[PDB]
Amino acid sequence: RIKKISIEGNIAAGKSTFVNILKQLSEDWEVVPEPVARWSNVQNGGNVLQMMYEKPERWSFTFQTYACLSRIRAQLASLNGKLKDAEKPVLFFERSVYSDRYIFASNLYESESMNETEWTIYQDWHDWMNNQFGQSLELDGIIYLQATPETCLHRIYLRGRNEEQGIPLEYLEKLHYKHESWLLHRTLKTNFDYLQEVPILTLDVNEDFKDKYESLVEKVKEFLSTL
Amino acid sequence: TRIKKISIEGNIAAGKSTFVNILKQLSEDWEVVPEPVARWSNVQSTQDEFEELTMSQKNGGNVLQMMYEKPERWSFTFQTYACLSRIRAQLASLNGKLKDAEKPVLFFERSVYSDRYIFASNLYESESMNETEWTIYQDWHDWMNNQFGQSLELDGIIYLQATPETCLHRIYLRGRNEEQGIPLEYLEKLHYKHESWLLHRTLKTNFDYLQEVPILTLDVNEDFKDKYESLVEKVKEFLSTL
Ligand SMILES: Nc1ncnc2c1ncn2[C@@H]1O[C@H](COP(=O)(O)OP(=O)(O)O)[C@@H](O)[C@H]1O
Ligand SMILES: Nc1ncnc2c1ncn2[C@@H]1O[C@H](COP(=O)(O)OP(=O)(O)O)[C@@H](O)[C@H]1O
Ligand SMILES: Nc1ccn([C@@H]2CO[C@H](CO)O2)c(=O)n1
Ligand SMILES: Nc1ccn([C@@H]2CO[C@H](CO)O2)c(=O)n1
Repeated sequence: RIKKISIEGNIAAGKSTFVNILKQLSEDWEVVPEPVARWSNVQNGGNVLQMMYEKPERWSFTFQTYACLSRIRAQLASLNGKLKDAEKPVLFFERSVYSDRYIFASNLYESESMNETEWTIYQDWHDWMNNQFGQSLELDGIIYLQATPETCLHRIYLRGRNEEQGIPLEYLEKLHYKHESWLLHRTLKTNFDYLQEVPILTLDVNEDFKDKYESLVEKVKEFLSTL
Repeated sequence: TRIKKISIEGNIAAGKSTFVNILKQLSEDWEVVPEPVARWSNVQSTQDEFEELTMSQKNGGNVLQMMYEKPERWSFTFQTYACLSRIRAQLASLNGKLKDAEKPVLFFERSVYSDRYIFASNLYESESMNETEWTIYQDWHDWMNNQFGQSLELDGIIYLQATPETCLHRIYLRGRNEEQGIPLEYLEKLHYKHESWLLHRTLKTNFDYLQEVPILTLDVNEDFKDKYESLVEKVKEFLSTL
């Protein structure tokens, strides 16, 4: 009975920021953050996020499986014990198992960072992992935060995560086109048929946060009352 | 889950599939879940429903061969897929076999416990998997077991014991192409792990019930005819203890 909303967008578009803001409007609303802290210290452990950026042809498959697993684990745990003694419970996911596969992993495959065997294994693993464990995780709606790759590049410097500081603009441009093809043009098809009827709210977040944040929060409230 | 689950464990080419495929013929309540070795040497993911009508299921990579050729690069990848494909196969047969059995028994060729505590652990110990890879693998494997709880728990284990030299010869007899370069030293390491887990029972697992699961050790070093009778008898006796 919890409504599951995924918040999607490029790296450093502003998703944790916006969603941590939005959480405070209702006691009924909670967030599942993207487990980037677990990725940076594998458990002090290895930094598999950094391994993937420095040696993507070596570490990409390993990173992607750990990434998707940590996300499902965290999403299932928030569903199972949180809210539910609540009038209208909403859970916001920072991204989903669908961006894991169809944006990020897919882009590593198209870049030759994963070979054909690695990609076939990843998809088999993802198909099976989701058909079992991830049934309770189907999305009721998606919020797309769009910001240009230049904005996202600026916001990477501003935030200052060490593993990310060498990300080139052209890398962010590739991830942007994939989001646009998925969530704006809707030309990117998944092997999950329910996803084609999931409503999408696109929000422009290119501006500084004083500029639009009232309209944005309100649009989210409008959007959620519909579901 | 009135179905009794019995795993068959032992080294490569010990004779596990030969024994159990013959053994299961004694009852209609006995079935076997093979190890998905063919899926590992020919890697394939599911086709789209419209694409498969016009496109053949192509032969994919051989991650079994890749692991044997460069274990340091491919071990983690191989072991993750080795365990996934096994769990998928084991759970499906649990859900759909032996619905009209009186005393149903499902034999598993190996288990998720040997995937981790024998094979993957030996790869880590050989430094074919690094600390980050071993941590990820174990975390994954742990989380998956929690999720089923008692779904795949074993009522018993049958250990088929064969010397490294026997297995090495049997690898040659069988003729599986990717196994032909396996040195005796590798088989001997796997041999010591089974003995610790299954015979001396000193190997510690995160799964507490295993410390007390009934185990039957059978020597399969002899030619097949020479001992099959005594074996089948030990097995039937064992099964009635459970
Ligand atoms: N609208 C905005 N205007 C200026 N900075 C923003 C805005 N939204 C987010 N930021 C900043 O950009 C960085 C990335 O935001 P964050 O929420 O961490 O991105 P994400 O969660 O999408 O990776 C942080 O420094 C954050 O303070
Ligand atoms: N007891 C035995 N005596 C002679 N050959 C055997 C015996 N058990 C198995 N074999 C042969 O040894 C090879 C390996 O057996 P197999 O059951 O495929 O091993 P596993 O399933 O443990 O890898 C096959 O060629 C099989 O015919
Ligand atoms: N499956 C994923 C998910 C996210 N990423 C990148 C890598 O880290 C950032 C965190 O926002 O995003 C990724 O590379 N792969
Ligand atoms: N998890 C596993 C399971 C089995 N093996 C080896 C590799 O494949 C042969 C098949 O018996 O055995 C392995 O290397 N790792």
